[PDB]
Amino acid sequence: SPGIWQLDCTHLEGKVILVAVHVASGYIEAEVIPAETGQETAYFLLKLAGRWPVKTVHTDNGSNFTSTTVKAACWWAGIKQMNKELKKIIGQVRDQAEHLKTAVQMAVFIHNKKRKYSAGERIVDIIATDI
Amino acid sequence: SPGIWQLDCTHLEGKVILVAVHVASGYIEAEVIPAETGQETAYFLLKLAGRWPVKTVHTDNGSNFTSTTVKAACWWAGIKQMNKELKKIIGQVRDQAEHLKTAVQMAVFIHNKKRKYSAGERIVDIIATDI
Ligand SMILES: Cc1ccc(C2CC2)c(-c2ccc3c(c2)CCCO3)c1[C@H](OC(C)(C)C)C(=O)O
Ligand SMILES: Cc1ccc(C2CC2)c(-c2ccc3c(c2)CCCO3)c1[C@H](OC(C)(C)C)C(=O)O
Ligand SMILES: [Mg+2]
Ligand SMILES: [Mg+2]
Repeated sequence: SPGIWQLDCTHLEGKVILVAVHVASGYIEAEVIPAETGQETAYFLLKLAGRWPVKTVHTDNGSNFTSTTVKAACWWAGIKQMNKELKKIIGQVRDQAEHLKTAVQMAVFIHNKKRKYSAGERIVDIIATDI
Repeated sequence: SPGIWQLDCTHLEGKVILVAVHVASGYIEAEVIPAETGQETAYFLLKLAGRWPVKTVHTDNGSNFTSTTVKAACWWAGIKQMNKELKKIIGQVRDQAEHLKTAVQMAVFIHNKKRKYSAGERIVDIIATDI
């Protein structure tokens, strides 16, 4: 279903990478955050929900979503309730950039543009077809 | 044309808001940054280019794009070279959030979802039709 996203954090070089996957397409958005806090998750959810029609979010660590701030973001935005493949690409490009966050965005770019159509093409088509 | 984006910064409460507009659709993405630096622009461009097929970027301040770092981001990602309407929405929601960045993302959400189809629906349809 086109409104379903998966959200998890993974750890690399002492930092935290927030990873959202549009399950139907494999399309990813990621951000490096200082550490795993409800406030960072909430803010990320608000950002994500303004870009895509986010209906439901799943996670592999349900305690991620217990904070008052996360609950508020989901309430306002109308939301109801690959780490290895992305880490692979990050490793392939890591030497080309100083900052981990730079390498993360290169890896998201490479993943979303890779033809199996690409994840970036699939999400756009899935969402348009739903309209 | 579906690959064209506009990128500018605007100022509010002593902070800097980076605003990207998909010109064909009116769809917006925004981020609050500390101040206007080439590095922040470069990083934003890398993020944007992994989400959408960004072909060309325009700006109203051409000196925005002179830094070595911006040029590198455009090179790697294959890129070649409303402030009032968004400030209006930010003012309408500003009291509901502590942080300006939170109010900015609420305003992006409201803008992209507003039916004139919405900007969010238009960009997804324009991009899918181009495929
Ligand atoms: C810190 C820094 C300094 C200089 C550059 C470019 C040669 C000028 C880049 C950079 C700029 C763009 C770029 C890549 C690297 C690698 C390929 C993708 O595009 C970065 C970069 O940090 C940001 C925050 C992005 C400026 C990094 O972490 O090394
Ligand atoms: C700093 C802070 C504290 C508490 C909350 C929620 C009641 C718990 C929110 C919040 C959380 C979600 C939310 C809105 C506000 C307003 C409507 C949209 O959704 C924020 C918030 O900061 C972030 C970084 C987002 C946590 C802010 O700037 O006030
Ligand atoms: Mg997690
Ligand atoms: Mg500007």
